Amino acid sequence: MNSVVNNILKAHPHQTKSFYVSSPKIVEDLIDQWTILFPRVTPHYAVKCNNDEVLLKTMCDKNVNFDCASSSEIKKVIQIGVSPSRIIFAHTMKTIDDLIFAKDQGVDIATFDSSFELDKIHTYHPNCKMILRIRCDDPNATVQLGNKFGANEDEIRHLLEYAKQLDIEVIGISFHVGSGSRNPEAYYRAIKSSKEAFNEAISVGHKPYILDIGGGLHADIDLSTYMSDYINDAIKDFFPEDTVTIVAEPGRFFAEHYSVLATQVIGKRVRDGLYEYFFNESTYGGFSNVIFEKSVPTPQLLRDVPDDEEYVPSVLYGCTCDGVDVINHNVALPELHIGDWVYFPSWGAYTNVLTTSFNGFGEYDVYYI
Amino acid sequence: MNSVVNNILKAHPQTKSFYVSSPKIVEDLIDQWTILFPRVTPHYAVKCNNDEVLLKTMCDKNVNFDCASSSEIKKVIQIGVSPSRIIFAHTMKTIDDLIFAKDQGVDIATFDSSFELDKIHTYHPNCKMILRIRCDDPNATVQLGNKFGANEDEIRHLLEYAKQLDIEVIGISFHVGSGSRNPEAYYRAIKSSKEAFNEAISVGHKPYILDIGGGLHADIDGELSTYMSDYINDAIKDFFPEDTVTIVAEPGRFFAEHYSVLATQVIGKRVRDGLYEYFFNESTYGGFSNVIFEKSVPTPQLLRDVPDEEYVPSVLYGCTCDGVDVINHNVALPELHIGDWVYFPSWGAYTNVLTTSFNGFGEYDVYYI
Ligand SMILES: Cc1ncc(COP(=O)(O)O)c(CNCCCCNC(=N)N)c1O
Ligand SMILES: Cc1ncc(COP(=O)(O)O)c(CNCCCCNC(=N)N)c1O
Repeated sequence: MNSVVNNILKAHPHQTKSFYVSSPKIVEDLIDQWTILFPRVTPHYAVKCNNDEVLLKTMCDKNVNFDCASSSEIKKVIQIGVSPSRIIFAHTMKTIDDLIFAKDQGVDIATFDSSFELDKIHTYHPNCKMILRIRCDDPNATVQLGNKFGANEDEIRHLLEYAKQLDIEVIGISFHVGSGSRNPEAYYRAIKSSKEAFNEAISVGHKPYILDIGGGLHADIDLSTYMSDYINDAIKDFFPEDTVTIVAEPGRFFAEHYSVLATQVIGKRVRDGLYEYFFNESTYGGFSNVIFEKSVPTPQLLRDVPDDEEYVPSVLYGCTCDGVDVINHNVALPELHIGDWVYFPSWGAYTNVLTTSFNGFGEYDVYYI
Repeated sequence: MNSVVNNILKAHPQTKSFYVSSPKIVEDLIDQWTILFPRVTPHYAVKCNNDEVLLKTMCDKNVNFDCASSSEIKKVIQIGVSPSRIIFAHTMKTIDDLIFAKDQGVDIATFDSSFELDKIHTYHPNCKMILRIRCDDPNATVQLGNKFGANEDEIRHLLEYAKQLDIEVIGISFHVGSGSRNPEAYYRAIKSSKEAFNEAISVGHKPYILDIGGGLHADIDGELSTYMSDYINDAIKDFFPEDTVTIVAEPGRFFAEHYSVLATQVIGKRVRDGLYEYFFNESTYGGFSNVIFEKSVPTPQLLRDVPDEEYVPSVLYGCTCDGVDVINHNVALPELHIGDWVYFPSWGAYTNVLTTSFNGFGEYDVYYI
């Protein structure tokens, strides 16, 4: 990667904007790994994590399906050439106009966690196949989702009965333990709770057949099987039947390693032995994960330094006016100079999708390799 | 405002959330600025709200501009504003933005580092420089001191370095922090600015500008409070009484805050054990980033008329799949229904400028009144 980025810089000597270097082949290999790690689980890629059109086309061609959060994401996927039959509208709160659009296009599998959402379905998309999302938290997940989404255990039966009353077909149960989960027991407990909800749905008179284990998984490479082995044990313990279809909604598993982000030192200040640098990127650009996921990322220098190069205490600032916009508060690095380029590895998940134009910055290029 | 917004809805039988923006309000505030600060020329901080009608209103009312980047300079230049009315008030500017500023005739900028002076000498040697010193309001909403502004112990060195490079230092600036209600902070900052001003004279510069930065609110109770302006003017009298000194400021929120209201619709609802949870077609990743970055706890105004009606405990959620995305965790309101519109007053400062398209949301309209 150090070589590739350096070659891009030499081939494009007038490069000024920060730039993503994205590799479809990385994602292809990871899709193949998913197939091996989770042989029973059909991935519905969470478009919200990274909606890069080459990434989505790569997914499409590898027979990966899609989790869309809005009508805009549905449109993106359809424009790639994917059948709307391959989309789960996996957001429990959908606008009436988005529901009408989904019905029209052929997106007819969606999630819910409220009676009012069932009312909307009844009126606007009456034959949409529904998946009840239940709350099952991983308390150690990086981004918590439980307060806002998912039915509590005590309303499961009521919601299923209400769906039955409105002639709404409930076809399965989903959960999301939280974004950025490394807790295998959380998935085990979630899958157990899902079987209990599945059994309530059957009791009410539904004929469910889908388990949706949501997202949260990292592709941790040292590729580790701690998460997958235990998830598969839970699938075996609670959903052994070949009549059940299992799906997932991974975002970061595929998107994380898709891209690196290259950025240039544009300003510098050295005070009492502390080396402060300003980059043509920011927490309002590609680095929102510093704010929302507590990321503390270390860059790779593109300039070669000797093995014995002295590291100095460094502060990596974003380019905006704001004091909150600090990429890394403290990191030991070789001394950098205005004009040096660095890159941040594994910068494809919840990075480019969260860009703003705050302060008039936020621009970037994308190179595919 | 309630009838105005209802009128827009009746006139546009409208799906997206929308800003209702009033140039008159800003024109009136400009007239008030001239009364509150008769000696201070405002350079509006474009970053706060870059709406084109707002910028044109500023232009026509003889207000100047504080631009943070080349993109922002472009926005101002393209509406016919003389480059002489722009200060490039960012202490860390890319070489290519300086090149651009030089091309456009933007010939005044701030700095707080020796490396910045190196860049100026090489790329914009005619640029007149304003030294930004660090002077904090510890009670300001958004702190800036950590990241920007020269420390007291380096002021003389920085001025001597500019002199060695044949760079003209024409003044001193500070920013106590964004969202300041501490008059003492400004008094001390202006006192410190006069000390720096005298150091500049001692070194051989001929400074003539004091730039008091931004931070101020237009706090109204239909009369604007002078709690800040009176003491700022007192400090000006004490430390910069000379008519040979030009005083400027870089206000953002003072003019932008009250420029707009943001209307948004209830798109989802869930009532659980007496708690009323609502989902809106807006989010903290759309126009409500101030909930995250400024710890805003905004209360909406209902557009539907209610009888002098029981209030219930309500939670206002944003439309994204993130658990962080909560507009207001707890607010007492009359019961709302899917389809109800509400609006949020004084929603013009750091609101529309910070929109993302995360989850495929973030779209909005703008109506001018
Ligand atoms: C329904 C659904 N499916 C799949 C995923 C996928 O989760 P992942 O960890 O990528 O596999 C998510 C992500 N939940 C909001 C995550 C916000 C993260 N916000 C942020 N600013 N980084 C989701 O809501
Ligand atoms: C040089 C300069 N001038 C004027 C202003 C104007 O400040 P105001 O309070 O609007 O008058 C600012 C705002 N400082 C970064 C503001 C980040 C706020 N961030 C956020 N997420 N809201 C600034 O940096």
